[PDB]
Amino acid sequence: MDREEMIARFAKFLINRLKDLLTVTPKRSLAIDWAHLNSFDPELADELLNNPEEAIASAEDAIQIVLREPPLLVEREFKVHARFYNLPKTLLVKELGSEHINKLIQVEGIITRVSEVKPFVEKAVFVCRDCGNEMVRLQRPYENLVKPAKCDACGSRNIELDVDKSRFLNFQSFRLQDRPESLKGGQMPRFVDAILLDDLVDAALPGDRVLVTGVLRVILEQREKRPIFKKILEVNHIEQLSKEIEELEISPEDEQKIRELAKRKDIVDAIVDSIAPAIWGHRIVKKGIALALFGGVQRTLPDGTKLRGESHVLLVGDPGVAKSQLLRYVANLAPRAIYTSGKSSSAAGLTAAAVRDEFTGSWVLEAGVLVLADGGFALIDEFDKMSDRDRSAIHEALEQQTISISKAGITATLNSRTTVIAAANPKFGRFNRHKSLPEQLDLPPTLLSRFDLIFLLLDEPDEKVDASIAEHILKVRRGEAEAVTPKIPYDLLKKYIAYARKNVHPVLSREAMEEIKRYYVKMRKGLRRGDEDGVQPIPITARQLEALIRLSEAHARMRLSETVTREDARAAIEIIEAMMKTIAVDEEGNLDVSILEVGKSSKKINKIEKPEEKVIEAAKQAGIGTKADIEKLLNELKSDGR
Amino acid sequence: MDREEMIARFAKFLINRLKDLLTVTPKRSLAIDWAHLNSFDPELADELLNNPEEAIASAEDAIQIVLREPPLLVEREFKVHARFYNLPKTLLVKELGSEHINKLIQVEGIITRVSEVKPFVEKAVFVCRDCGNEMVRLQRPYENLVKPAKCDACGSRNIELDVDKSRFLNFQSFRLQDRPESLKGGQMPRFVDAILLDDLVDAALPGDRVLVTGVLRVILEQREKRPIFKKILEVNHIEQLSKEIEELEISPEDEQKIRELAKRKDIVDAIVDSIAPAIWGHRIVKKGIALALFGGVQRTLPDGTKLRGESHVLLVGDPGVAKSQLLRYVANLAPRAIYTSGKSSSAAGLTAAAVRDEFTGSWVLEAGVLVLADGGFALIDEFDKMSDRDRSAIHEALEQQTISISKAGITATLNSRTTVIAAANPKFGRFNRHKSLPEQLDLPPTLLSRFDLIFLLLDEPDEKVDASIAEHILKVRRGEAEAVTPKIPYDLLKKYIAYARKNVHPVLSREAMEEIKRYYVKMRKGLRRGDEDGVQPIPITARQLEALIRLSEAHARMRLSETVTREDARAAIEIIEAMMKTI
Ligand SMILES: Nc1ncnc2c1ncn2[C@@H]1O[C@H](COP(=O)(O)OP(=O)(O)O)[C@@H](O)[C@H]1O
Ligand SMILES: Nc1ncnc2c1ncn2[C@@H]1O[C@H](COP(=O)(O)OP(=O)(O)O)[C@@H](O)[C@H]1O
Ligand SMILES: [Mg+2]
Repeated sequence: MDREEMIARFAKFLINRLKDLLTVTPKRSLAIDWAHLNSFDPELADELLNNPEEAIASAEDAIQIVLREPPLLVEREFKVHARFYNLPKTLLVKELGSEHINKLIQVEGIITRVSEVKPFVEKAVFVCRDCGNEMVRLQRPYENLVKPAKCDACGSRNIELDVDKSRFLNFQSFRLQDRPESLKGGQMPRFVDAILLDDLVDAALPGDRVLVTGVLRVILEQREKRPIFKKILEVNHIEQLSKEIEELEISPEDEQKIRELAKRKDIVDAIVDSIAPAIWGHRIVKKGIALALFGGVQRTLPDGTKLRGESHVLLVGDPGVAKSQLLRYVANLAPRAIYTSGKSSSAAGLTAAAVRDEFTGSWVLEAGVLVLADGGFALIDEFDKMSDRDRSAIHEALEQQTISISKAGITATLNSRTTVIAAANPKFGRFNRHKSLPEQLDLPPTLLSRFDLIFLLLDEPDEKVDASIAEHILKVRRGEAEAVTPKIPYDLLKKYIAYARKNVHPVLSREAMEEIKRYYVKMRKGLRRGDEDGVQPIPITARQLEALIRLSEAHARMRLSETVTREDARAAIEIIEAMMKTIAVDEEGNLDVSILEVGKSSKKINKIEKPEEKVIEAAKQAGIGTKADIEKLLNELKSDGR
Repeated sequence: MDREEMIARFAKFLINRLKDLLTVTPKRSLAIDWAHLNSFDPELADELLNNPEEAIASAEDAIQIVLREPPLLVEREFKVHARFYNLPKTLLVKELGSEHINKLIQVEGIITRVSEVKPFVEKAVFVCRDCGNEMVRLQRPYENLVKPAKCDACGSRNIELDVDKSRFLNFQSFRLQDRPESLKGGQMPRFVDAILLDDLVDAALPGDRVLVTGVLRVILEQREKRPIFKKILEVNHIEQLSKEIEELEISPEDEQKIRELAKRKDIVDAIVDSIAPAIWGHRIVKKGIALALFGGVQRTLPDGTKLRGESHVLLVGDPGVAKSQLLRYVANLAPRAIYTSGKSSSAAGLTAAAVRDEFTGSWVLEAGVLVLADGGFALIDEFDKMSDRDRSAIHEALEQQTISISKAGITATLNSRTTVIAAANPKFGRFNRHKSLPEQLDLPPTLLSRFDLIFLLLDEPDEKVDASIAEHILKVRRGEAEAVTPKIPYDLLKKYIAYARKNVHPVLSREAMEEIKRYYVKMRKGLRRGDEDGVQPIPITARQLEALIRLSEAHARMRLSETVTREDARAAIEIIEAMMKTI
């Protein structure tokens, strides 16, 4: 409708926006604002949403005249795509339906899958020797194979493709899903597959918050029915979502009561009691999860490296200790949390992997729970039952917070900046106190060196602790008030965590620096003298020193304090000392578990032990171990071939 | 268009290049300069980028007349290829898009895969059993064998292949990637598949930075999948990258600043402090890494050998000593250094591998970090974790700087001129001083001799160094600048290594040769008798002194000195004597 008139209307609104483009020649696009066009010509901006097919084409040719007419006109009239980044309304992937088809929409979400840089032909010239050479059957990259039945010029059927005169363009297809931060309330990860064109290809990675704004197109992929079978959003402009929309927002009236709650006494005790009030006990585990929620400060050094600011927690224990429930109450309490299980229900269930799509068979990089939850939390239940592919990449995603996959024709790196509050189960049914943790845990020994807090939620029969948990469960089932309700409401506490992780950034103080120093040197020489003439036990490692500073800064952020008070660094010591008992202390002495084992004894005996009817007796009178211990030693040696 | 006019245009410009053609009679491809054609006719030269199919066809056909009509002509119309070794814009691999298909492009980069010689057909004359065998079809090397449905002469379908009259020509396919050293900031390992014709077959090997100038084709037609979405690149001329473009830039003002840093005092200690300022301690270890950065000179002796200048260093330490950190700060600081781990998911994470390609199932030789970083450094953490093929292949890459791989029909000999900065981890938990290193390290004993320096890092529970490293670690996290500001800027010190290795070439002096001959005989002959006869322990030795010559010349190159003075040799003793101290 009035295409020639729209060109004059677009040229009228077109000039400071085209003025800078007139200066920068290599810029192959033009970012146009809809609200700006709405102010100049509201009727013209209304035609953008109504008929986007005739509006984008007429605007491109119009601004071309606004380009050649003034000075600094480029020699070659490069394609000027009209990119309308802003729109009056912002839609949702769940809210998106068949009504917005062929309408200029602006849907927000997160990209989960993405294809390679697949070239596609724009002007499909078919080579017909008989006649009809330069004829073009304009095909879209998502559309199926186009082929004419007969040449209209000469009636010949010798049809073939002329890829020598064909002008090929770039094309990429991604999958836009609901954001797990706020749109997860619907509990439906709906997806709308979209396409990307020149200056849009390779503009966003999977697991990233983007605000795409394009035309909702359709494709008749199936011939079983005349109506469309699948809709594909033809993205006109892509843009990453702003910080305010992709993060939790707090009302100004709540900003006062959040600061008021920080000034309230025993704020640390109130938050601990407010985390999972149904489960009894585990106050050390509750405070450890609280320190993981109020994660430490994440700083970047000018040398290029970036200091870690997350505290991963692992909950190992026997079945029946409500270790899976603890991953539920925090799943809804945390601002950005993706509750999932260790089971590899998908190819990219835990870590992002590459899988061939069902549409064209091309490998697409699908994100995982450790990618969609970037800058948030990911509570992984049953962490001991994982696939071999996921077990190999979590070693890098937990420390470096990056997932570099370079297989299946997809090479890139993601940002796995997530706090993995996981919970694993022992492979022997119940955890034994006479064996180390990796001995009964399916996780690799190197993987345990990544978690800053590893609590042992063991089951121990005691008349005092069992009578309290028995009466507590009865109060929960009876509907008691103070047995289920938290001291701080979940709605306010969810904003309290987001307020601390965004505004309050504590810094180390001289008082806390002396406490962190005195604690680290105190653990040294704790058990090294014990295993002399061999591998001396290292009670604490510099890795754990960085974890101690993260927990000390975590307690200061939980109190909404801009500095690490000496009392805050002391609180992290108690939590570390409590975990010491669980592992690396109060068990096979210090250094227990460590990277693999204490070594104080096991490793020590390994070097002494290092047609075999003579070697079994030789180990007998040697006195290195009893006949039962030296028996089990060679079973593990035969496991590795020794 | 105007193909007849283009032939007259090319023949008009067609001078000195043809003068070279008469000199070398077997010249199947004559090289033509672009600036000579651009100055002759910019409109004619512009037609080469728009449609090179008709441009290169009319260019060779026009000079074919110049091959016959002028005197000294060839007896027949000898096939000549219009080779072009220059273009106005040199594009990049990541910058190359689908908008350059069917256009003459000039893209630079490195090669990682190279196939063998495949005698594919150029024009397959399909013989029909009944009649009509006269028909032909221009078979392409990148495309598979095509098959027409029926014959036009008699309409018969009894078609068969005729390998007698078919002209089979040489064909090779290679994979050209981005630069791993120059474009490390781009972080894009993208590649474009390319084919090599008769003149360019076996031209380069994987790990060779070349500057190809060809036409971006397209393989959109595929029998397996019609929406193949694949674009290939036919190359017209290949040429290795020049040092002006394939290395870091050093301006004359910058070269002055680098010379000014040499006039600055105590840079022999400031360089050690600047390398990885976040991690505390390791004065001798950090100085050893600096000693490896300014590697020794490489001189080809008249006897056929060459003095190795790649001073390999190994950092065997315990977990928690931040060894990996040291491999990170130096990787970005070094001019040519790519970070990689021991375990790798690719085909060749190391020197070389052999596996059939995914396109046609042909065996292609793959490349790794020890060849992509030739002329530089390669830092590999988890060096102890490596496959059986890795352990045997590196020994030739480290010591002899060569990669001899002839399996799977890929006859090739790569040159791995790399200075490796490795860091192994003993399998028996924490490293125990009581038992030796080879008992705790899976590395072969001869591999340890390849590393000139071996630092035994450790984390001792000494409250003295603990309180010092705890106060230092707190300073790094607190944001203190002193902990994260090097004595020499990272960008300035990166140019300091390139200017030192390229220009400064220290030569042996009497003062250094006497100290290197004194310190050798007071220690080698001192413990030569060894103990209890049998296999006597060998401290310093010929190979040790060799490495020791690298250590003395590295100190002179570190301070931008052409003469290795005795104190530069004395500084070499302080580092090598610590090696027997720590080990
Ligand atoms: N401290 C506790 N307070 C209340 N219930 C508990 C507590 N510890 C364990 N339980 C009980 O354990 C049962 C199973 O919990 P669950 O989360 O399935 O543990 P797991 O998954 O390890 O088996 C629940 O019915 C819960 O009531
Ligand atoms: N001299 C030092 N200065 C600062 N940090 C150190 C030092 N030595 C060890 N560290 C600690 O070691 C940790 C990194 O060690 P890492 O390289 O991961 O060892 P590994 O490779 O065996 O796992 C860092 O968190 C750092 O705090
Ligand atoms: Mg490491």
